[PDB]
Amino acid sequence: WXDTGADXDGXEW
Ligand SMILES: *C(=O)CCCCCCCCC
Repeated sequence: WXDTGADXDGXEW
């Protein structure tokens, strides 16, 4: 889960 980002609005999740 969340290979992008790991944040609701940060690094396109
Ligand atoms: C997020 O949806 C998945 C995070 C876990 C990925 C594990 C990959 C390796 C399995 C052997």
